[PDB]
Amino acid sequence: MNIFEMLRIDEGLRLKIYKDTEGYYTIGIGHLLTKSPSLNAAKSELDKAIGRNTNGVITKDEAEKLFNQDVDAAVRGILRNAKLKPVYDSLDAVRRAALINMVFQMGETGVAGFTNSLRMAQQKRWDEAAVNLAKSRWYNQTPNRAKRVITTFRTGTWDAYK
Ligand SMILES: [Cl-]
Ligand SMILES: [Cl-]
Ligand SMILES: [Xe]
Repeated sequence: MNIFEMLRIDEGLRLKIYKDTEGYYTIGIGHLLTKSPSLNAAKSELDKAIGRNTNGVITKDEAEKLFNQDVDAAVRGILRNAKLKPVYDSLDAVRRAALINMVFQMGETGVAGFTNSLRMAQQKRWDEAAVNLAKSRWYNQTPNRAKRVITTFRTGTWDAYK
């Protein structure tokens, strides 16, 4: 298992514009296109992202291309974030993937605000962190996903993904 396979599981793959859980126009493997309710806007963002007139439809490769770019951006966001970096660098490989997953989902910003959990994580207080993490809108809005990520963070293994 790895970060790619893990998020491919959490996000799925859709070759046509769709609305995510928040109602936002998305494509491929969780690639957000726009927060705007305009489908045309969304289609405009897609064409821009791909470099062609997609008509709101892309290939599997196209989708995996966007995915890679997105996973890369998520880690670089973490490494550039003053609050995130030190946590990340303190973690083992599996727990680092859990962190990247959250940032992919919620953005740098979103995650940099989990101050309390971030601290417990740095102290290696797995259980407490896990509990603090579940006290969030994130857990209450996508609980099965949140559970998987949290268990990963808590244990350091991929069992939630078997
Ligand atoms: Cl893009
Ligand atoms: Cl979920
Ligand atoms: Xe965290």
